[PDB]
Amino acid sequence: KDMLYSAQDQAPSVEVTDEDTVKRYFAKFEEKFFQTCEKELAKINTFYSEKLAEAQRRFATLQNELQSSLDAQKESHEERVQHRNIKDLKLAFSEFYLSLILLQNYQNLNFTGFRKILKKHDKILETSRGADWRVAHVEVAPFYTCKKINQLISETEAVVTNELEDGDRQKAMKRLRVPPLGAAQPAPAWTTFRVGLFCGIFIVLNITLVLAAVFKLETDRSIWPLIRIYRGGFLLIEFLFLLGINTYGWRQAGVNHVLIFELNPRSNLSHQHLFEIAGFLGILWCLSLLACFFAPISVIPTYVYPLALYGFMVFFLINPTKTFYYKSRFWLLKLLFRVFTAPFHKVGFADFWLADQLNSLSVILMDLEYMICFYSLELKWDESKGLLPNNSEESGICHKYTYGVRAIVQCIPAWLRFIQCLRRYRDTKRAFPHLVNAGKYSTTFFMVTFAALYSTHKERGHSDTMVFFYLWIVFYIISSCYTLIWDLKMDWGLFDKNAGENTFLREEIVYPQKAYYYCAIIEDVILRFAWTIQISITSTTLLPHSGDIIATVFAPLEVFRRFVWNFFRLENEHLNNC
Amino acid sequence: QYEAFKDMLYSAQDQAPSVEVTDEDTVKRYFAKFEEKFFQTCEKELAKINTFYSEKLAEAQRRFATLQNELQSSLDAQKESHEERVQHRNIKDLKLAFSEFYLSLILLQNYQNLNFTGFRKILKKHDKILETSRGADWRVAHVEVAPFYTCKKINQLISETEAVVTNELEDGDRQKAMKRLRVPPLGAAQPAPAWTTFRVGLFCGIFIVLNITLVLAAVFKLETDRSIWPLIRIYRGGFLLIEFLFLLGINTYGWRQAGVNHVLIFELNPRSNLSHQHLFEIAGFLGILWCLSLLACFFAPISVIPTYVYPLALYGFMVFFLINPTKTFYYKSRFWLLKLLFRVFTAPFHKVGFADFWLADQLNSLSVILMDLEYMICFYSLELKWDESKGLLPNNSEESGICHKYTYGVRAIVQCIPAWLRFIQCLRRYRDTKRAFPHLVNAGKYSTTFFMVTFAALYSTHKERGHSDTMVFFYLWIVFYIISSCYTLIWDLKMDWGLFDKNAGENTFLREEIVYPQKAYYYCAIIEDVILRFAWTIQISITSTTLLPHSGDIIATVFAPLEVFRRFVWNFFRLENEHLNNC
Repeated sequence: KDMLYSAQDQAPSVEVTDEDTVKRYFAKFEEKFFQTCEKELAKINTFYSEKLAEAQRRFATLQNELQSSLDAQKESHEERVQHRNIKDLKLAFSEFYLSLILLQNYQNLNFTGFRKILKKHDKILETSRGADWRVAHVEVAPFYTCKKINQLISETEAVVTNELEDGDRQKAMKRLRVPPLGAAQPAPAWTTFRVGLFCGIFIVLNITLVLAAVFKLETDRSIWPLIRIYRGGFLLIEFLFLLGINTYGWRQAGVNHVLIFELNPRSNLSHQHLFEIAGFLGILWCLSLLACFFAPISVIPTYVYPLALYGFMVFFLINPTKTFYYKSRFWLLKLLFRVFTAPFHKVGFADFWLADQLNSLSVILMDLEYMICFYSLELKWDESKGLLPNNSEESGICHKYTYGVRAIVQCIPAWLRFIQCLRRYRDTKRAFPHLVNAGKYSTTFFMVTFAALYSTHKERGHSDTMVFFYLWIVFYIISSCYTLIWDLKMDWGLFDKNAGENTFLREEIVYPQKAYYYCAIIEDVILRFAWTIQISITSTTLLPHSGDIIATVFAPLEVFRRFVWNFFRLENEHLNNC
Repeated sequence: QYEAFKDMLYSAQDQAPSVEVTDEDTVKRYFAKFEEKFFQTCEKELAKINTFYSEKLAEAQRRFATLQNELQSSLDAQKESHEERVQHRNIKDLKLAFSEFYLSLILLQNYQNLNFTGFRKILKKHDKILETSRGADWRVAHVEVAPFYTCKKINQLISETEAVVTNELEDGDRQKAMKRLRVPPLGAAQPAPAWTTFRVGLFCGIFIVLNITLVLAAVFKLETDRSIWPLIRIYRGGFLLIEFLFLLGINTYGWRQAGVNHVLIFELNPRSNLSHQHLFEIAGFLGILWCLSLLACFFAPISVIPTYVYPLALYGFMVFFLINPTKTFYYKSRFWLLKLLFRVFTAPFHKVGFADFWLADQLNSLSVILMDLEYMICFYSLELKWDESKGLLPNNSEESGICHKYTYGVRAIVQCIPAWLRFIQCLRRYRDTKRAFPHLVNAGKYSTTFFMVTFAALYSTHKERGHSDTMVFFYLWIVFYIISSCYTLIWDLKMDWGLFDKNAGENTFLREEIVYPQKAYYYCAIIEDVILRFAWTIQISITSTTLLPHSGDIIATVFAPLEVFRRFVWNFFRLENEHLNNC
């Protein structure tokens, strides 16, 4: 290690003084190596002596206890008491044996490391004194060679088994099977192989798809409904990948999230499996999309391909068997059932988190509405007309705002969150947080309803159309600026008035670099105000087909904002509470 | 004894009726019979246990005596850098033997303990059933006093031998002794980091998608106007090459499955080897490079450098990767392969090792690559005019056949390079050993290929001229085919795999001892070898059933990924037999 790199890179000057200086330097290096080896040997000997003394004391105590138990036996409440005493003595003996074995293993590992270091130094520096000294003194240590302690412990355990357990040798051996200790939690290699395979298939399919789209696909076709349908799956796969990154970060951070999540000591999930399912969903989505554009199979109508996709994903969750990781799917199903009712059931952090994530996941809620509209009152199912090359407003009455069919679905997550907030107020009997969150979420109601009001009144040309707009924009900030002040003060718990050596941040954190925290703050600030671009473009000339294109670009970003929000929210409550 | 006790208990339960079902006299007679049977079973179990313990003690004593004799021989050899390598091999073999003896002793002790525990449990169950107290006395008299469990001197002797080996030989190197005498060694990979397997999966997926998109593009997008066939001629070898690597990967997996020592026979560093996933990912890398090159040649998107850049660029990247002087991309293995090639081609000078002739045989079934290289050299150098675009030339021109005929006969010499090198190597081996029983016959077998190719070319060059007496030459050619083929089969069977041995025994059509789990593998491998080695014969069948001109050329390509298949299977048991003897 150090000898190969540092000593070789030292490169002392060949001609710096008389040869006496070079000889003295070589002698000093040899003496320093010898002194370091002697210090290591002395430390190893002291540790071995301490471990031997502790083991001897523990063995004496255990032998006294075993002799007393054997004398009492040789000479029912008494029988139960004796059994409990024997079990406790066996547990204490096992613990002492484990401690002594750990000490001996540590001493042996230290000796082996010292020998390896001495050998490496001798080989790199081309010296033979250190290796000879290690072989003569360190290598011949009787403490490591002496294994009679293990034999004595085995004899004591066998005597206890014979006198007390009456010949139960197999049970004693199984209970006291301790020698090559060591364990870990490595992920299966097959899982890694599968995730890499799916990642590669996804990458190659994505590039070939985009190449075909830019070259082979032509403009005159109608694309808007197609992307309108597929953005749902795109957001789903992005969200799955993003949660996988979340859970990997949490695991690497060492936050004991499992305790607050009261989950089974398996977490029911591992980031590799989330990456796997994300890759699988991406493969299905891309294959379906490419099939839709190409339509290779004869003259099959293209308005049937996406359906299976949607079916498939629900088909992945509604499998009644005990395959496809039957422990997480049932968990998510039962939690989602608990959420969508709300007042009837009690309050849980998982329900809160799921509602919070579904709040941002707006598009994946009215995308189904668009799908059902298009396939209900805009399709040609009875006949066989599967191209739809033209566009109009009447055919597409639902991609607009018009009725509340959009406002209600938009506010469904908002209504949920409002209701759990009120339930938390009722069962908690706490005023400030619930009462401020009620308005913090009802401002979304006000915003969306005022926007719908403008949308429906503009079609007629009423004067007050130019009045409500004034409210809408300000009704924007009353939401946005408010949400932000909720996000740092309590959600992330920043901007502490009792700031310390750190500026605008809590005095204690878990992540290494505070500049990451500052960048997270600035990116949250930038991302939350994304709707300004909408009015900026709709305060000038109206580009054709500019409506939904604004939604498309913001769609990944809205979910992307959720990423930074999870990390701090989980840790802020964790660190503040304890 | 546990199975007999369980069967006796089940029989007693079946013969046991309800309390009021049977009379008292019948119950008493059945109980007396059961007690006598239990006594007889206990006595027989004690006798069998004593016999088994005596046999185990005798086997342990024999193993200890063999280990002591081996240690004495090693000490005598040491008392009285090739010598260093021999000493290292002897030390490794002695360490392996000592570890095997210690593991066998531990397994015998564990088996004796398990047998005693099972006998005690059976006695307790019998006592519970029949309500008798003699079971405890029998267990005390037999289970506790078992000689195999009581004899722990094997462990002490093994420890003393290990300490003596560490002191006298290793000069106090206790770490090496502990590593060599450790219970676990081979088996669990050791698991590589997930990045390696992730790269393997990424590359294999990219390969599969490029393959499928390439075949779809070829079947659909291609326009049938140009003879694509010459193109295959300049790619086939690369294909074979990449396929070759893939197979060897699985090969090493087999080596890690049966547990046979293969790193030692290669004198490679025991602490550093090339795990299969690295070979797999190199295979994926070269395969995806080949696929993209083929696709680019197939579509030709950029019309400035039409066709000349693709194969040359592929092979240039190949050679640049192979001899990369940087300290990455598994540099150690690449320099090792370069040194091996240097040693094998410098055959008459340096000593012949295992890897030398292994890879000589490897290249023997790789000569298609050599033919491809000479053909592409001929095309690019002799008749091709560089100042051209694409190369869309109808085959109506008389200019063809310049590199298609044999002319000087260069095809035979490049074909027979492996034969000549193997001939020289085996003759040198004879010169080194002064024994000709297993060597000059190998020389003649390999020299048969000389007559093969020479007479094939002779009939080819005399076919167009007529000379109806050339049918004698045809008969000669086919009879050399027959003799070469049969000699190759008899060598591969009797010698290379040791099967068809006159000492067969109950293992019909096999040797006395095997390692690989199943025998069906051996049989199917035998039938596979015998079928595939006669591949050329199928070729002639086609010319006896078809009269289409230039038919044979297209036939060759399907035969190409077949000699790689025969060696892939042949390579497996080749190591197994060489495990026993030494070269």
